[PDB]
Amino acid sequence: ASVIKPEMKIKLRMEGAVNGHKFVIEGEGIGKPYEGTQTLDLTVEEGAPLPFSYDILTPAFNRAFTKYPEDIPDYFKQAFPEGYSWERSMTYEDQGICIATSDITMEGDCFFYEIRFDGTNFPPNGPVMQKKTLKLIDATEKMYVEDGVLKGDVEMALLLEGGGHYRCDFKTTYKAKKDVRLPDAHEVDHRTEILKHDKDYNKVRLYEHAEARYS
Repeated sequence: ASVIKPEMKIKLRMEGAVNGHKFVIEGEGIGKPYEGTQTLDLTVEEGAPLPFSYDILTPAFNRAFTKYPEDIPDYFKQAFPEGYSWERSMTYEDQGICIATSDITMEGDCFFYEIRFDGTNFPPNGPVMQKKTLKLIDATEKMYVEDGVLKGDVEMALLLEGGGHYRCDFKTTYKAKKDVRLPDAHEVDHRTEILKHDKDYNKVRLYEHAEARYS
């Protein structure tokens, strides 16, 4: 949508709690919506230092930053300037669970996210609470229309120290704030990388590259 410029700024605030630990993280960044790329600088403002793996947070920190082919309707870019929200359930293989939501709006050349993140039931000696995850493994999200909105299903894994995979299934519901042309079922490939961080991850620079396709 012509309101989506080739370069868009980002500002965000996340409030949440994981296994009883409350925290607030804010972020500023910039990305290229039509290239599917974005970089965020994230700062823990309350609850530092986080006692849990930062990798459970990174997909919560905007599918407007997805390269969409012209023959797949772009649910996310169509939704602006009004915007959209998303709601996400995440279930980890050791029964840790998370619920995250985001309300995404836009003013001028900047997106604004209001993010909520809640997680619980992580085993206190498991890889999340012991910060034993290395990264998110590249994953594919299956997008499909249901109940008049776009949904995405993901079976992905975090890489653990020692090479094990730590599996998480999540399901996201994406809700445009106005009617848009709904796409047929498709896929979004994600690559997610923490580019840099300070010692306690109070400061994190986070990158994503995402592209939509069929098959």
